[PDB]
Amino acid sequence: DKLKKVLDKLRLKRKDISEAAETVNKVVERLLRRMQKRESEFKGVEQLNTGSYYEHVKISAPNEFDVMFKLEVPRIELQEYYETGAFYLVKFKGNPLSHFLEGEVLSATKMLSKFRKIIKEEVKEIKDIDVSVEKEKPGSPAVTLLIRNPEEISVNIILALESKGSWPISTKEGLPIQGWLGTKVRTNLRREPFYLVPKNAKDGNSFQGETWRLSFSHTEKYILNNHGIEKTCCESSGAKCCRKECLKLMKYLLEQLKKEFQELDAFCSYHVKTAIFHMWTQDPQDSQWDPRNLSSCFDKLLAFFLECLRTEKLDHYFIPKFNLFSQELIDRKSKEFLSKKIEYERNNGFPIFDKL
Amino acid sequence: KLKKVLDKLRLKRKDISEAAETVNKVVERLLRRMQKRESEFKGVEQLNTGSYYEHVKISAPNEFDVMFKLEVPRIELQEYYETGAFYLVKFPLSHFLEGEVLSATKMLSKFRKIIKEEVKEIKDIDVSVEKEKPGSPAVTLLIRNPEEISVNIILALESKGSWPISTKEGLPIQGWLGTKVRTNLRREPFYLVPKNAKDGNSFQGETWRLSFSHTEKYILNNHGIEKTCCESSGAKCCRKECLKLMKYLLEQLKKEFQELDAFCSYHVKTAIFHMWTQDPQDSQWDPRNLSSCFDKLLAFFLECLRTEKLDHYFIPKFNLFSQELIDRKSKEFLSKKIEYERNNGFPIFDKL
DNA sequence: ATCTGTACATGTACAGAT
DNA sequence: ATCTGTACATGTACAGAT
DNA sequence: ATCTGTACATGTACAGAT
DNA sequence: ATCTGTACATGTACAGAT
Ligand SMILES: Nc1nc2c(ncn2[C@@H]2O[C@H](COP(=O)(O)OP(=O)(O)OP(=O)(O)O)[C@@H](O)[C@H]2O)c(=O)[nH]1
Ligand SMILES: Nc1nc2c(ncn2[C@@H]2O[C@H](COP(=O)(O)OP(=O)(O)OP(=O)(O)O)[C@@H](O)[C@H]2O)c(=O)[nH]1
Ligand SMILES: Nc1nc2c(ncn2[C@@H]2O[C@H](COP(=O)(O)OP(=O)(O)OP(=O)(O)O)[C@@H](O)[C@H]2O)c(=O)[nH]1
Ligand SMILES: Nc1nc2c(ncn2[C@@H]2O[C@H](COP(=O)(O)OP(=O)(O)OP(=O)(O)O)[C@@H](O)[C@H]2O)c(=O)[nH]1
Ligand SMILES: [Mg+2]
Ligand SMILES: [Mg+2]
Ligand SMILES: [Zn+2]
Ligand SMILES: [Zn+2]
Repeated sequence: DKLKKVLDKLRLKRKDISEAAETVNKVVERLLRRMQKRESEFKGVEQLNTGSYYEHVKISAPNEFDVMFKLEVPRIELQEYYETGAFYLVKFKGNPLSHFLEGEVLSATKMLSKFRKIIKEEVKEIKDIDVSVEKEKPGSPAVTLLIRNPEEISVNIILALESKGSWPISTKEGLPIQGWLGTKVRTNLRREPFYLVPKNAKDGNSFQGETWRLSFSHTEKYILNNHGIEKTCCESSGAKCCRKECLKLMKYLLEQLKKEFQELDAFCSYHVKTAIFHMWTQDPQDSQWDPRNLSSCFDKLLAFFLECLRTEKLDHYFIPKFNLFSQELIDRKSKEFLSKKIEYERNNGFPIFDKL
Repeated sequence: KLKKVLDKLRLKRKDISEAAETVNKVVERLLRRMQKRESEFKGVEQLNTGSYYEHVKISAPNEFDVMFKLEVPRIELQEYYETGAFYLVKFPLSHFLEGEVLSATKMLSKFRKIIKEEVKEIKDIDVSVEKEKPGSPAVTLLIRNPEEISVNIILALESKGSWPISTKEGLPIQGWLGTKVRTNLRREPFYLVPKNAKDGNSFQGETWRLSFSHTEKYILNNHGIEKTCCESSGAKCCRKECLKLMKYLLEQLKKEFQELDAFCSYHVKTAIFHMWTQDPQDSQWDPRNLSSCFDKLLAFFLECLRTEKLDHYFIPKFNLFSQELIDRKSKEFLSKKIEYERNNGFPIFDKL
């Protein structure tokens, strides 16, 4: 109860899912077409639907869709950027990517800028949908579309490189799903390709325009939809669990707080997604996520997340040495501020869940 | 106890390597011949199946099952007399047709002639082609490493369509392995093998039988309700050991008594599939409860015998214990001999 | 004449709707 | 509890290309 | 189209620990 | 007696090269 009513509020409506997906699929399909037309450099790119809507943890409204446009790049050499584990330079062995080359090195911002120019041109030609292109955001690997379905919808077209080689060594000790999803699943997932998206920092740091960042959105999608230690978890002949509902409630808490308070700008939903992947590793049994224990299940996730904030440690699930909560990324000011806001909501009935 | 019997049944690492190097030598050479030649089975691929590749072979690595699978599009199927598993096939292979009917006997016999020719050319291994068992879908090789090793080479057609409607209700794993696993498995191809021998009551020679050896192998190696069952970071179960004990009990009874000729290890494999479905939780197969697990398997197999009903796990209407397949007499004999061993501490488990 | 990238045809898990 | 729209994986048809 | 290279599942074999 | 850790061995998926 009580948290069940919040989830009722957060539950997406099928009427809205239809209207939104109808428009979104028309726009995405046309953009994917134009990428294959001509001697375009992005010929061959394939679509991958990712993120919370395709993991079924989108909340409130179907107003934001992530879609990777992924391009296989056969012979590629990687160079780690300053032992960060997550950031790389790409290098190469006629070739469509040549215009973005900078002496062996693939420029991310050069690729993205031409990707984006092509997108904007195609968008000019959509005459039956109110759709434009958001101004570029620092740090975004995406070209974001703003659709007015009347209702506002964002579509993030994420540009990605696809390598089918084995994953970079910095992930060797990531994905610690052995006690939970098991060794066969882990091995099979690491047989899948890995992905590189533009870092696009705009900070002024050296190599800024040529650094890429690993993405595991496809793996995360598989894990969200195959999340139980039992194969029948949340299936029609198995037992429902509350894992996704805890992720929804945590996402909602952060979203509500983030739109009230500018102090929380450095925080994003990927921080809560990473924290709950750790909780799912720490508590692997499906019975540690009984729907009847939704309150304490949510409560123990808060407690884990507060400890991550207090101790300033939230390791990337796929790249253990990459701390999303380091000082270099988020001030202790920000963290103590969110720690107190969460602490407050937790001990006063979650008044922010009733906001708006 | 049963632990001690399981130590006996366990294969030796040295034996596995000595047997497999020889077997792989012959098999690659045979698979090469169907391939690098202008043969009508150009295309076949190797599919290793059965107990050795499922890690439930017992006593010795002395029998190997290999599918040579050949893809065929269109391949319209017609069911044989509502039996479920038996079909005629319709429409390189035109040499084996009759009246738009693909004759299993005619394709097997050329398949067999090919293998015999290639076997005559192997001069580095003592290997011969066993006399054909009429019906049987296999061409069987006998190898004397020095040890005797059978290699059954099973001709199969591979089809990519929806599985035939007689399986629609089979593979009832939804509460054990789940719906996603079942749907994924039924997205795999299905196989037909040239199993014949209906004495001489005709249609005999053009019949094929459905094979699910590929699905069974996936199940054997992905058998828990938890994904970690028998993995290095999960808990061991005793499901496979129970299958081994049951196989050995029938193996030992069949050596003794010719009354049990109609019985085969597949009857045991089918029965334990049903019991794994009845008892899906991994905790119902705890290693510490090996005995009661073996016993409840015994009691289910006896119930199958008593009721004369052991449905094909993939084809529910096909009763492997029908009066037409196994005489009522044979099933009461097997009942009495199993009840005997059970009630006396399994003496046959001691004898050599 | 034959070949094939594109898209339709089929089936079902997920989860919202009634 | 059943009915149902979307997403998605795989099998296959054929208009347009060679 | 074929075949090697790699990674890790699944097994057995045995000493040291429990 | 059983459990545990390391070593030893085959099977099998698939990327990448030719
Ligand atoms: N490695 C890495 N991945 C990120 C990061 N931020 C976002 N992602 C990925 O981006 C995808 C979508 O990002 P978001 O739109 O912000 O959040 P979401 O998962 O779609 O959830 P919603 O906010 O409800 O849309 C996820 O599938 C993540 O895998 C990051 O900082 N590092
Ligand atoms: N598939 C996929 N989508 C991503 C990934 N990273 C980001 N996105 C999407 O792109 C949008 C902006 O990208 P970010 O890099 O996360 O934005 P940012 O500038 O770093 O700022 P914050 O999200 O607050 O950390 C997000 O809302 C996601 O929807 C990724 O790694 N994979
Ligand atoms: N559908 C079906 N499959 C069969 C039948 N008999 C044998 N098989 C299949 O053939 C494979 C090998 O058969 P066998 O060598 O007789 O037995 P096994 O499973 O390998 O076990 P062992 O007796 O120890 O060698 C099995 O995995 C079965 O899938 C049958 O009568 N019907
Ligand atoms: N992989 C695989 N091997 C099979 C299959 N069917 C038969 N075999 C092999 O062929 C051998 C003999 O075939 P059986 O199914 O026993 O048929 P049979 O030899 O005509 O004699 P019966 O058992 O009396 O019907 C088995 O021991 C298996 O090794 C199958 O469907 N898949
Ligand atoms: Mg989303
Ligand atoms: Mg066998
Ligand atoms: Zn669940
Ligand atoms: Zn197990």
